Amino acid sequence: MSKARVYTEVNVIRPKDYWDYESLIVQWGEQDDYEVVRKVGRGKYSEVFEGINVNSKEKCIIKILKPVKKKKIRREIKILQNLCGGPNIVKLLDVVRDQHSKTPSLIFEYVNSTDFKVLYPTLTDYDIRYYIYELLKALDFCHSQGIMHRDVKPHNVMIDHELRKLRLIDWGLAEFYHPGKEYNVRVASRYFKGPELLVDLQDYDYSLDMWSLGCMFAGMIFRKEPFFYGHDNQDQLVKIAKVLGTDELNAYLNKYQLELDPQLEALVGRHSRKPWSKFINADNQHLVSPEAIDFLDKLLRYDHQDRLTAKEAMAHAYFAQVRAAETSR
Ligand SMILES: [Cl-]
Ligand SMILES: [Cl-]
Repeated sequence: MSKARVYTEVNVIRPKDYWDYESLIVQWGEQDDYEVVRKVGRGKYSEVFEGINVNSKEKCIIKILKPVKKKKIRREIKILQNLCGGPNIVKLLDVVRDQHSKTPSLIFEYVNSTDFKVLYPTLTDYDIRYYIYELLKALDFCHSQGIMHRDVKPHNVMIDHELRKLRLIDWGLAEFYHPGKEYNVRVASRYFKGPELLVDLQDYDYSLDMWSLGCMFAGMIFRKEPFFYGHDNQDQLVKIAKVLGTDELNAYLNKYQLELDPQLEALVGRHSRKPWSKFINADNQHLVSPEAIDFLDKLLRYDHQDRLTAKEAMAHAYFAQVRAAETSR
């Protein structure tokens, strides 16, 4: 079976209580301590509000969970607790539930974000480098803690642009990496699904997040959102194969002893690899450098084992100036 290149044994060496989220005994706080103020966003599994702690008067984020199995809620809480206070990770403060409806809410430290549909079209070259580097800090940290996010996308990256603060949010799809485990492939969101999810390679690992990051990065530097625009999970692989080419897909399927369903094989067809330079135009040229292309190229590989790790990405020349600005302090 496939195994992670890095952080392979993190959860083998940690005690069972670290990763056994199903056994979690949730310590419920006071539902009355937090009041909603205004709605911030919506999702398939929750609605997110700006709130206030009525005692301290501090602002918070209140995430009200739609009905889901207890095991899934315990998974998100356990992971949030295990990552609490890590770099650029959203910070869980409290867990409460309504005593009549039993609906649970997760309480987070407040983040004053700007929606990516407004922010990304105004991001400069340096800000793309800065924010992707900040996101890589979050991914290297959570991966080092034995956790895959499995839903990296612009909506789950809250950026406070005036403070230049970034938080990786919504850990409701995240899982613990266990070497040798076959995971559910119905994770992430369509446009950011790695080829492993689309070809039924279940023994995937942290590198799934690095594919999703590459999709985000491509969307930013080419001003093409989303970059891989599929209309369903099968079409999503078609859109990928029309860019990366089918030769390396076929090699990938052979290496892992996979074959496409005949219905999917007909859709994928045969395609040459398209050079990244084909996506440059006058409107986005100021964001595309040789270094940006090389970095993107090393993220978007069919073979998850060939993708940069978060640490390798941070070391790429594309971030040279960001690292220097950070080193100076
Ligand atoms: Cl799952
Ligand atoms: Cl990594």
